[PDB]
Amino acid sequence: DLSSRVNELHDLLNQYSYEYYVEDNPSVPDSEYDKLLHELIKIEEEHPEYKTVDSPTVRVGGEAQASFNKVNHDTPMLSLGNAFNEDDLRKFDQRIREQIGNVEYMCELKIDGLAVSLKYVDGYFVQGLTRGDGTTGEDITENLKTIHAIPLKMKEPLNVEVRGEAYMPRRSFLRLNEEKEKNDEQLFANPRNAAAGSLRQLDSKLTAKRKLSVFIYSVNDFTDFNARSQSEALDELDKLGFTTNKNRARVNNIDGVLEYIEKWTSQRESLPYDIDGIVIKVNDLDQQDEMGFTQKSPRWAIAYKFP
Repeated sequence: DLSSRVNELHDLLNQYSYEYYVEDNPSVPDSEYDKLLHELIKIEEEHPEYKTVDSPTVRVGGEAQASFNKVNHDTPMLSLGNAFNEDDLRKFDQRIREQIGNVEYMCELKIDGLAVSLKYVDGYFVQGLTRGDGTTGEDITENLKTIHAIPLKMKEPLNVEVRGEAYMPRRSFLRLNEEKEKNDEQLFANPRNAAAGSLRQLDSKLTAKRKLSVFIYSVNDFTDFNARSQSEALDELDKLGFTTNKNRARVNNIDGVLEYIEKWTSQRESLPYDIDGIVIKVNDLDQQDEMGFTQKSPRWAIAYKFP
């Protein structure tokens, strides 16, 4: 045998899933996607030799449970300093400009979700961890596999650990809380709590019924990337098959940063997801190196927090 129909079904399902979940521009209706997926599930039931580690059927969840084992990240995740106003951002920019000159900033939305590390070996998704304390997180790989915005296989066979924010889109949170109201159940307080509850299921089939997504914001190691900057690294992640947040911007200076924060204070309610802040980074990777660290935090990144 059935190799021709199985390979055709993988190609069509992977294309349509990407178009819908990553591009929000489906070329087919859900009835067509659902029909093709059921056909592939039926082939794999009756002919299990066609099951693959990266099959589209992985998204529906299965029998293996996430272990929730304590596992160290290959590289500890960053702990960022905070900013609460325009003055903190001017101070951040002053200490950079006093040390390394006038630099470019990358600005991005800080997604109100669950921070995750996603490890790829030979281009295949093999391990997904919660942030935990930044060094050690919980193994939730089986549940994370159900999120369509996470690629099961990258376009190049790299060994990398990407960092992202898993979240529930706001309209899916609101619709879920309506259901909970109707079964006399306790509502989730916010999308973040709903996404946390979804990823803590013992059964990945339960996680799969919840509508989750991700945005990838960084990688542990840039050795296999041609990116010379944070903004080029996110463009490269796009080419490699990840889901990144399109609202990132390169700005020349502190005025550009303040304008970006000003824009998104007014525009954040219109977004289909919750944001808790904005992350500003020195864009150039070598300049990030030149800036170095405090005892705990990068001197080249700051998280602006909304009031």
